[PDB]
Amino acid sequence: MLTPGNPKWERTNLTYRIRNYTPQLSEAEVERAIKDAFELWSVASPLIFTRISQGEADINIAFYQRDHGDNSPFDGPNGILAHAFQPGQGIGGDAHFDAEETWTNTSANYNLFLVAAHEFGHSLGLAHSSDPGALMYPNYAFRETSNYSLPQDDIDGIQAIYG
Ligand SMILES: [Ca+2]
Ligand SMILES: [Ca+2]
Ligand SMILES: [Zn+2]
Ligand SMILES: [Zn+2]
Repeated sequence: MLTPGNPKWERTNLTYRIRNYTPQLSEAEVERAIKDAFELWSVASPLIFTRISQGEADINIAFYQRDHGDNSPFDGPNGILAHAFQPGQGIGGDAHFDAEETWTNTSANYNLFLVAAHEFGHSLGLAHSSDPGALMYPNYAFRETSNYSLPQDDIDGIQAIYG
């Protein structure tokens, strides 16, 4: 499902920056979750993601609580977990995570890798899917992560935008 107006990135080598972290995972564990979330999309498209440690990146990633400057506030534990902006300059592409969640790398609610993988779909121009097996389904569901691969519906979706 592709977003109304089909916003898409014009370049396929995009940068990202992790602006801050969550105390419930090590910094390394957050960096891995994020790296692997991008790689899912990279191996199904021509997109190549490059991390930068400082300065201005295409996709900023941050953990924030409640009001955090973009007029879409987070809501405390549970409920909304994260959100992401469609491709564009500035805030476009960026992905925010609710700092008040329990973030994990386990089956326990909420696996950061899974949530980030979903948000980056939005960052790249995908909408929600109605397929309950799709990563882009609106509601979180745990799936095994140790050798995770994009569900077929999400491959279909990114290929429709980027080939
Ligand atoms: Ca951006
Ligand atoms: Ca929340
Ligand atoms: Zn936000
Ligand atoms: Zn979503």
